[PDB]
Amino acid sequence: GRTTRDDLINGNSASCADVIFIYARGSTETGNLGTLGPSIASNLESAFGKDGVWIQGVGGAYRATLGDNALPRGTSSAAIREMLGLFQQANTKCPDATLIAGGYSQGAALAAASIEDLDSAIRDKIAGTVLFGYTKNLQNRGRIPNYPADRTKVFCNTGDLVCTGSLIVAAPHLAYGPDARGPAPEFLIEKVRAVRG
Repeated sequence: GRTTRDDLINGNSASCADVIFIYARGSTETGNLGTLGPSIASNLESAFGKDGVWIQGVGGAYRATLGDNALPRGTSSAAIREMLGLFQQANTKCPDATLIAGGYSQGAALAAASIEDLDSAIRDKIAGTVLFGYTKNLQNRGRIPNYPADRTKVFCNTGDLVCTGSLIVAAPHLAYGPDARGPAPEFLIEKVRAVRG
């Protein structure tokens, strides 16, 4: 439900959760989780328990500006610094936690760029990443640079024009709710369990 979550920033250091989820919303979306993030979060909480997972939206300098989709990596340098900084804070504050990540639309571009640029030692702790309406899907050949295919799950609907090289929004781009409630959190949980047991 809640469209702003700062569980990593707020969370008591000596009480770190075993799993930390960092999620970037789409352009012009509310809070730091937007439309899809809270659905993924509630499903992660069902699986791990409320105290078993920390939900952290990408807020701060990530303004989710529509025009920033036109920048080279589909988001701004300031946004990338913000999301990089949250991965870094997760790994610093909670070194034993398994990380998971996601993003929608610009937030998918942001997740991909941040993961590309992240220290490999920290990137290895990201067990899985889900991307919805990935604006750099065609350009990046369905991948996140420097990150394995088996840890990536891309949800790109037929007729979602952002997945085939443009920035036009059509109805399929607004139809990721079912994925966010089901297959996306399921994938993330499977990836976490494959590493933690």
